[PDB]
Amino acid sequence: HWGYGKHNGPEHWHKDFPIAKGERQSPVDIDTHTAKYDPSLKPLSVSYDQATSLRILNNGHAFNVEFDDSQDKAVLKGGPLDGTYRLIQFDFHWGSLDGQGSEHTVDKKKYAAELHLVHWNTKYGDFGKAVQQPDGLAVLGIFLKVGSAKPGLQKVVDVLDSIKTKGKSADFTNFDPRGLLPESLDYWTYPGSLTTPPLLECVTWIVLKEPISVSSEQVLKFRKLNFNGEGEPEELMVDNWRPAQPLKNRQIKASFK
Ligand SMILES: [Zn+2]
Repeated sequence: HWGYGKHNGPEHWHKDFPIAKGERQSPVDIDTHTAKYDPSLKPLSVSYDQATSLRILNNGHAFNVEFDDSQDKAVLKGGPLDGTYRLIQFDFHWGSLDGQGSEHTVDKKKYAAELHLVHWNTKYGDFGKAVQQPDGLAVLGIFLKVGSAKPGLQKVVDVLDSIKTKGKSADFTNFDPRGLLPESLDYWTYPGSLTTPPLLECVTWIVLKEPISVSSEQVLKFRKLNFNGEGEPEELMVDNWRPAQPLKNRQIKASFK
């Protein structure tokens, strides 16, 4: 099955998922000089006050924090979006070394990691119907750099010891994802895909310009997770990023002058 190694990683994925070589694949390099300010962008609204997390899972690729999305709670709207999109999960991608780890890049610069807050368009009723639609998802992407600690990340870091291997999961309630957001909501936006198989082309990407800082100790704990399941040879969970894909016929729009 797919992964991030030599024989099953991103260069192989097109075999089982031919959309890998599609017209609106993610991530991409954000050329900041080529991105155009768009004054028609409405203000971005991130309303996470009533977010309710359910659990955290190691899926053998990364860890997912999954939210109860049964009520109208944790909504992203505005900016490039029409209508309302509801938070269902967040996930990270990171490196073996601080010099790499992010999926999107900014003028070719790789950040130490990247966080994705995944939301579905409530016009489509649930996540599974939404991913069948070209406007079904909005992913808020946030870069992480190594420096000062992020206090609001520490609850995630501490729970990782309990989900070390593939297939392990834990309850994970009352996690507030507002504690993972930088000060500025300045962003770039473009139409793209999920960055893991099945690579579906359903996503409006909204990538924040301002990174959050996390400490070296916090990201070292991410690197202690395992790809393998319990009782197979230990392969550390690192470098679970897909590299930048061709931009094709797309334009990246900036929300800021
Ligand atoms: Zn992701």
